[PDB]
Amino acid sequence: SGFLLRLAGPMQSWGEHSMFGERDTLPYPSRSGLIGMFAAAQGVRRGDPLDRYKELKFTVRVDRPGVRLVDFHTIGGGLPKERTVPTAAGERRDPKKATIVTSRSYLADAVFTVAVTGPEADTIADALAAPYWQPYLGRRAFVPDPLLVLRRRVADPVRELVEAVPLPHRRVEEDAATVLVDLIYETRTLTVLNDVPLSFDSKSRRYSTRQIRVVPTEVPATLVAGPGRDYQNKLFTYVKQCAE
RNA sequence: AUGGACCGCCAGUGAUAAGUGGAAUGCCAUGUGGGCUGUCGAGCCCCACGCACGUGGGG
Repeated sequence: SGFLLRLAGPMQSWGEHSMFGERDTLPYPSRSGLIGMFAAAQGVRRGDPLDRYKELKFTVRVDRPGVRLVDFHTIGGGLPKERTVPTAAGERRDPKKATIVTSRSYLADAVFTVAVTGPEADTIADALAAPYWQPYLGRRAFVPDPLLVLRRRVADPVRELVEAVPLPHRRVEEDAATVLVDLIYETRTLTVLNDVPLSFDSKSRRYSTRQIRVVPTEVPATLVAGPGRDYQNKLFTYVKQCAE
């Protein structure tokens, strides 16, 4: 069981440890984010129990790391002296000091191939194919890849990440095989981070620590696509035999 | 419905005033394009007259 989401598109930003103006993202997706996306695809309002999404497994193969960019983001500026974002007491600020400036970072031009393995994976897949809310990647303004769900049904999808999945073009030496690609499994762990989601309600966001271990694996060089227009093509023909 | 949902960095601006590329210069000295030559029967149809050899009219 399981399916292979294809995390790609113009921009991605999985945030963490940022409860102020300055927002930051991780160099790889976080289960809280994509579990929020499945939850958004199944129609569970914030505050509902998320126990159903427990018992899931997410190994993610990073195709390209992508470069980090900072997004400057001012909110409430230029508006007249009687329209901004109120204060808790209700007394607005002076228009010269009214707007609030947040500089939210984001990860750009990267593509990940996650491998979901869970008991509810089939309904999750069928929910992503038709959701009850626009599914996004990190934040609402980021639009996901069209091929959000690369392969809908595969037994042992991890083996599919280790072999027979298209990769974007990169420098490959002559008649060289064994090109390394990093994938994260969850001793010899890399880091601990607040990912497991316990509650999404806006009144009390509650998360917990989760282990992460990045293993650099080797893949045969027969997956690297060509210079341009070849990668998207090869992945289309790859998603073509999904019916078969 | 994802440390996310809502969300503008942004309202003003001459790059400006001045300027010869200029004075000098044979592309030249040499060449057959040549031998050879008479311009003297399948066509598609109609009609008319016919000595069944043909003759003329309209397409």
